[PDB]
Amino acid sequence: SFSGYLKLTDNVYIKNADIVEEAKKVKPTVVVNAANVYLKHGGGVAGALNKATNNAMQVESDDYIATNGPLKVGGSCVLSGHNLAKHCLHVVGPNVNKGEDIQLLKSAYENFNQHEVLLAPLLSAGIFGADPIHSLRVCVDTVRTNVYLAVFDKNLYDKLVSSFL
Repeated sequence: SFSGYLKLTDNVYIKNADIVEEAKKVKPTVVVNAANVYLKHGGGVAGALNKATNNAMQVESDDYIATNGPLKVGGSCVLSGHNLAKHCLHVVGPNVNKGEDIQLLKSAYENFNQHEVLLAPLLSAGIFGADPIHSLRVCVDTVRTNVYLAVFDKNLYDKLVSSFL
């Protein structure tokens, strides 16, 4: 079970943690991946989660794309959690570095409402280029299910907690 989280709201929790290490410890029902529409898990959270699965996530993802085509920005799919979780919910937040509409971040977080409890990163943060303070705000204002946020960077975690309205 989840430990060491700071409660932000009734249903949103946050911890300064490596989401791969959190997933290996907790073995949650759902771990969220910060996916792109192609499910190409090259870097950021996706690269790290995929490497922890010994590339099994990428092999499964390539088969999913071959069958279904790319996801939509703001969309998601449920695939195996491999050795990390029961399921991985691959969610595509807008990538500001690709000029994608930041308004799609709320649609991306709405996918979390289909799961009672999730371990997740802040969508569109990191290499996706959005402001993580804004991502946390959209998360708290959109997700109604229990979301345990893992923030890798200690300095960012401190800034997120200290600026939380």
